[PDB]
Amino acid sequence: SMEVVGDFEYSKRDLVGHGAFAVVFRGRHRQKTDWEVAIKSINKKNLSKSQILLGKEIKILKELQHENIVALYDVQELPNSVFLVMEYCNGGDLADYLQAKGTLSEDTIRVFLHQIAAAMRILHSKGIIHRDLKPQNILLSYANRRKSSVSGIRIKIADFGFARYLHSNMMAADLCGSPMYMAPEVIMSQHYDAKADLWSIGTVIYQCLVGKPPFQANSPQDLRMFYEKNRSLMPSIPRETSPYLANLLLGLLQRNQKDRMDFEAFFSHPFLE
Amino acid sequence: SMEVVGDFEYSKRDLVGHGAFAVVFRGRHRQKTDWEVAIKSINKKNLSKSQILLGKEIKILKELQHENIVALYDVQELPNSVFLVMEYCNGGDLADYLQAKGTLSEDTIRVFLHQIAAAMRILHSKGIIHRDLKPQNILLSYASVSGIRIKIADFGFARYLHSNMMAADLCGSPMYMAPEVIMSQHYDAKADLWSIGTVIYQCLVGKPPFQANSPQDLRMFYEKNRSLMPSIPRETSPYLANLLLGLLQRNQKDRMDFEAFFSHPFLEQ
Ligand SMILES: CN1CCc2cc(Nc3ncc(C4CC4)c(NCCCNC(=O)C4CCC4)n3)ccc2C1
Ligand SMILES: CN1CCc2cc(Nc3ncc(C4CC4)c(NCCCNC(=O)C4CCC4)n3)ccc2C1
Ligand code: NA
Repeated sequence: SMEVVGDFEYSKRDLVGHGAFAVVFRGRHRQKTDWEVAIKSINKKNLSKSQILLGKEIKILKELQHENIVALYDVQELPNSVFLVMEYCNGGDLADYLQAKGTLSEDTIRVFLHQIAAAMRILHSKGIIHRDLKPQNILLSYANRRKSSVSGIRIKIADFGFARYLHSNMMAADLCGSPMYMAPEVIMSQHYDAKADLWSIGTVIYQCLVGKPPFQANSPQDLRMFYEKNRSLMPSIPRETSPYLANLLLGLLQRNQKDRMDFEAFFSHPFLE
Repeated sequence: SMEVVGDFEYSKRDLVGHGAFAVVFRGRHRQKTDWEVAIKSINKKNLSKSQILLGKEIKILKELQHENIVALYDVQELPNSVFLVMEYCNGGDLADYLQAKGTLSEDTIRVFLHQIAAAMRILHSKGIIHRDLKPQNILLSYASVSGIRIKIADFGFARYLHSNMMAADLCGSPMYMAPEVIMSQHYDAKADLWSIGTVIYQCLVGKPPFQANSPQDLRMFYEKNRSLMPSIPRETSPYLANLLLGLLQRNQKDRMDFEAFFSHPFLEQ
């Protein structure tokens, strides 16, 4: 028995991901049954009862068409739910890949990072920050399942439910009428978390190289305590790390935004050249 | 004649406010026609096509029961729309009051500000920042200053300070999130204190402390000037001057705290 979602369907057995307000299944087109898709169901009702915002995943994915970002094929709205029918990544996530491979060569890291960079370029041009990049939403796709070496891997960024537009506060002000009462830091907020994704990518590269994240703690509150109590974070970089990768990690893993590497510097960095 | 919304109704002619994706009408209960309500329609379809986020006005107003925050009586959800049926403020907004009065005495400012502070106290307890406080959404309900109750409205731009931190907790891995995302609670935490600063200033002086041609011009101004001195009349009392200077600090870190605001000697008088 299959659940039908417009022109698509899925089995409840083929769960590939979940979060607090969403589940994602492998499915397929009902007629072209070789066309595999990912079907995400978002619980709008539960979300409406929570402090966590609904977000703009549909608009953001609709606006992006890029080979390193999951495509959106269709949307079905219900009163309490919304379904997004998206590109299926047949290789799973980067966490699964690390589980199998342990740590990756620098050359593999470079190949992946080039694709991540290409995605970050389109996000940057559109003023979109993802804000939740991690191994679990950096996905692997094999266009030909026979060519399953590193060169056969295409990387695709997914799960944009936490993503935001940098210009949204300035757009709100334009629409509100008089902005003369709004706090300066609200008017100027574009310039605060603009480099959040660069830190994340830092932590992911680190984990690829070393086999754990650069900074671990018991719980989320404990890690928050750590970042708060240590204002100059030094990542522990293995001494055998190449000069350029060491340099790239040090520039990405700056606790303070203002010290962190710029996007133009990231995209130009010699590790990537 | 009348649009029906559950147990209530309104005429499209009785508009009392509007914004980018919302309109508000004066309405009434269909049986108890002397019970006036404010009925808001939010265009969710248009909103979905914009960069501007669906907020949490329903949740916030549902969860609050406080005399200085507009009550929510009902919600009617449609595919493209939602109606909120809320408390009606028969006095209009603070801007309308300033239109009649010109400027307010310090004593009147203090009476209003006590009530605004009481609203800000409950928002602060719950980790809510309104982010768009202004004379147009600080409302008056009459049943003189002693008769006047202040109510805060329009929470469509409001945010929960802890929501990023809560997302991280519900991840299980907050491990890849940027420090400034994890700790963003400490960034716009005092947005409402600035806003209240500008409102008090306008009450006292009769204009906002800082005017620009356009929103982008005001953004340019705040960017270009790293400190900002409001022009305070010399006859302003020492405590009110102090309150204004401490609220109208361009930089969050220098701005007066909530505890200092709620305990401020201007209010203790
Ligand atoms: C054990 N491994 C877990 C990850 C995974 C993902 C996939 N293929 C996949 N393809 C596409 C997508 C969606 C974005 C378009 C996808 N989504 C699940 C993984 C990414 N996380 C999320 O989407 C969040 C879960 C609530 C949103 N997953 C295939 C196998 C496996 C198995
Ligand atoms: C010139 N006029 C100014 C506005 C006004 C409001 C009211 N009484 C009133 N009572 C309650 C409410 C709140 C619960 C919905 C209300 N709302 C309009 C004023 C506040 N702005 C908004 O709510 C935004 C407009 C898009 C949301 N307005 C009465 C007369 C007048 C006179
Ligand atoms: Na309530």
